[PDB]
Amino acid sequence: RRRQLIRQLLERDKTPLAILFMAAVVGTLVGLAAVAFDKGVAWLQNQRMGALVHTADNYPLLLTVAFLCSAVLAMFGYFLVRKYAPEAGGSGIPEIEGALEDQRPVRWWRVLPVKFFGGLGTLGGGMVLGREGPTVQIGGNIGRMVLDIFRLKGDEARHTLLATGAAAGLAAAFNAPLAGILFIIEEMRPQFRYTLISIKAVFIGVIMSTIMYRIFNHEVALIDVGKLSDAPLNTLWLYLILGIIFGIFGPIFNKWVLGMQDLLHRVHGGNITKWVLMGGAIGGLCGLLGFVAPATSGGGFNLIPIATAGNFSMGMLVFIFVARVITTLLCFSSGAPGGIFAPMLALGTVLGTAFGMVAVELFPQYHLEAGTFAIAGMGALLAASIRAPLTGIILVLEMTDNYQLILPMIITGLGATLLAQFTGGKPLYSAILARTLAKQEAE
Amino acid sequence: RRQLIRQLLERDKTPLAILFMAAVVGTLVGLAAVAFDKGVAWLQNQRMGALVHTADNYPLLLTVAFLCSAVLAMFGYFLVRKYAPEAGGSGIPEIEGALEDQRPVRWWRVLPVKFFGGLGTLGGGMVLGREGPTVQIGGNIGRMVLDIFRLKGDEARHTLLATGAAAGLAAAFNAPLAGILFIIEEMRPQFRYTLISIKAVFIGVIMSTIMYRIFNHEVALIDVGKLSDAPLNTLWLYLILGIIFGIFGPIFNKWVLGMQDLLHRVHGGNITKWVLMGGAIGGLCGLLGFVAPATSGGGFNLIPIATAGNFSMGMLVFIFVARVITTLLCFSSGAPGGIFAPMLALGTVLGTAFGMVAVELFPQYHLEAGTFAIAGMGALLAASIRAPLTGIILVLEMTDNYQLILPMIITGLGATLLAQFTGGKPLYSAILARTLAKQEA
Repeated sequence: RRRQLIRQLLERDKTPLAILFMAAVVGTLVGLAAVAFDKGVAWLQNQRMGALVHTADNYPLLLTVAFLCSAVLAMFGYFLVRKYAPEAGGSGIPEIEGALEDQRPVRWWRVLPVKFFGGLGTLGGGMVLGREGPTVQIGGNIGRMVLDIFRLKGDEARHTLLATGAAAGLAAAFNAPLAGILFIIEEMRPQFRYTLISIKAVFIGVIMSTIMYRIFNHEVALIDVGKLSDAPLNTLWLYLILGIIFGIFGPIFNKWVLGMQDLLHRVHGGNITKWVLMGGAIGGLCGLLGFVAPATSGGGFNLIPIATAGNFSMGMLVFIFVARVITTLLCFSSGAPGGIFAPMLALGTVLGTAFGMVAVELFPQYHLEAGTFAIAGMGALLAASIRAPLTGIILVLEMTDNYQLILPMIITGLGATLLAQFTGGKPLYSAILARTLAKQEAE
Repeated sequence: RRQLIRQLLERDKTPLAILFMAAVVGTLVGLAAVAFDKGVAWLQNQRMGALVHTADNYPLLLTVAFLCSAVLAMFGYFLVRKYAPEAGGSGIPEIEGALEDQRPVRWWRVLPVKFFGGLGTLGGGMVLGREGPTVQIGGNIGRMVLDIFRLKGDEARHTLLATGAAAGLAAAFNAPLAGILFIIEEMRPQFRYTLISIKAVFIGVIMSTIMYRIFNHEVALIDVGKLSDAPLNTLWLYLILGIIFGIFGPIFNKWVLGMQDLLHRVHGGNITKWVLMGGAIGGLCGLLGFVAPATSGGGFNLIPIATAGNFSMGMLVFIFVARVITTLLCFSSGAPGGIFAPMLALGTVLGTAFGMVAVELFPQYHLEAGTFAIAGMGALLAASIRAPLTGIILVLEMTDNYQLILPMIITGLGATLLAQFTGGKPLYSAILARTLAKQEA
């Protein structure tokens, strides 16, 4: 096979011009789509805010229209999914992951409006879910859409355009282009065999998508954390210890989301009415908690700078962590459309800060800043539960811009993945696609 | 399908034996990289002090400059030709071949040959990079412990050989991310499936970097400061720059390939004609490394100076031309040493050139030429080696100007696109092919 290789080597990186151009098209659309979605969620959270002021005196009445507004919006989200596109519930990343293995269908004519408006409700209602869930699955379907429209033929085009769509979706959700491309080549793409996903083309989509986001969302970062302090060599062992903590909690959190999928499935049994009602109950709880304790509900991007800056007490940190574990599980294991990335960044930050605080008092000779352990533990739950550390690290790096902490971020993130494996944990996205694939045969 | 459902549930369960050994490989590749780095620095230092010993007789001083680097070069070419011919040139294509199981990893030979052979060419101040030695060494270090502990399996052989190459790039630039990204974008078997545990490559890259940090902290290879931001209406200039790199990339690619040929006629394959030609080239660098140091050496020294715009346009053009010459002469001669570093310097200079023109044509954009230098810095890496995602993350890790990520990506991709469309080829893959085809003919 030496003679095949010599031929192959000389023919390396010559992606078909038709694929490159369409990748630029997919990226732009996924970009505009993600911006539109982001503008929609913001508007709804804003109306709900304005409604609570309309009745800002009668506290029991105000606690109600908080609930109902998010309850109604939640129900509308669960319903759009159950009735028109059941595959558009939950994260959406496992579904696009399956579509790359050619084992799941990309029904773009249905999921595009279902996910966009269904997620618009769950997110707009202030449930503990992330934007990447919608944007990635939408992005993947946008990729499939132009494939069918322009009738491009081949596995390369199908696999590529479906990949650049998912990548341009994650990148436009975080303003993180590198994390988007890195997600495709570490987690998304077919993991157990070869594939023809042109990386150069995945880039072009991610660029155009990011450029679209930059045109409509510039000047205001999702997470501003400032330039933190550096990390001395003799302080590194503290980050490994932190990673080991995430490493044994990761798999545990993984079981809970899986098990809570089951327990919540008994409440409705599969019935479209019991489910939608259960959704509004959960959704209504979040919009309520999003007024009496806003750190326990919502995406989580708001309490990240606050936690890093050490403006929370240890009592508040413990409270927020427990309360968010609950509302994260309740929201993601319910089947509502929405990703789990963003609330796992928040969970990781809080826990990291908690470790950072104890680290500060036990070791004043290290001159520690608890905000360094928050950034280190920020993409750690992504590492111990999702088991894609290289993506989670570059994601955090792209959002916090604290490169002088790259070693603690890596050391913690890897201690997470090591202990997640060694304690019998499984990739949450892959352990879901298997649960979905195996039930498609169980029945 | 039921196979997939089985595979999914068994995803990321890298054997603990492979993980532990990866930590060992990285540590060794780390220390080895550190020691190599300390060696090269020492020799460049001695030559410096010897020029002071005779800092009056200008003709005499121009000589002991030549000779010191000339002799050191000769010792380098000889160590390669006599004991490990595969340890000449970059060394990256060689490890790349090893991953395809199409080249042998003779670690018992290459380790001392490359370490000391590179110690001469680099220490002589030739236009070569540290990653050549460190990556190839790192791969063989990885192969070494595989053999020593007698680990069995393709996974172990493929992984340990990869973590070693990654941990060698990482310990050469203090760039852990670019190290891991290099394996999964360029190094690993590109046309079929493989069993390279990414988690294990990480562990090696960490421990290697940690070793580098223990002996080289507080002083960055490239300090450039925090540059200005890049407005949205300024992005088209970066695509234009990438287009320029995109057409020069393939051209430079032909020249390095062609100069390999022409320099092979001078010695014909003879070990003596070669080594003597080596000291001629190597002696030129140590000479040029005194009368115009910007035209010789790795290049990391003129990078901050160029970005800060402390060069004139006249000097910039000179430096670019004079470095195209001394880069080809050094890498196409077969001397041990990587071509990454001198391509970063080539990309920086061309970028600053484009930046300066941009500044005067567009005062309404309020431009800083140092932004185009950082954009163009990993552009030659993109248009010639054709690994843009690694080149971008490499520059990012070394310059720490993340607020320029869009220009860096737009330029880097405008390089790879035009490199393809103008019939260019991956220089590292266009070499492994040249080497594999002379093997079956």
